[PDB]
Amino acid sequence: ANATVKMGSDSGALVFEPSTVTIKAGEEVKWVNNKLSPHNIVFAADGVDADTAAKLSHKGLAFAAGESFTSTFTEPGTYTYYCEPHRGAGMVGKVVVE
Repeated sequence: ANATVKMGSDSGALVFEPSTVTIKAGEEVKWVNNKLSPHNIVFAADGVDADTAAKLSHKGLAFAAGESFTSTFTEPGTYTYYCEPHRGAGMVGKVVVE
């Protein structure tokens, strides 16, 4: 049920809080920009859902504290996402929607 997440943990670590979450089919995740900017949110397209309507873009960007992008999904299963410029540093995660 209706989630939110903060990109850039309160400790200044390049991770989104929560970096793993559980909502059910049709609920959302309304993530915001909070630390060691910039930040990004791109999903992997794990099944048949339009991750391309639940992610920023492999070029979208959150550079100022408080910026945001929102995502809403309904294909029962779990889908992966990450931050392009921080992928290799650990700014990667997995959402669940059922």
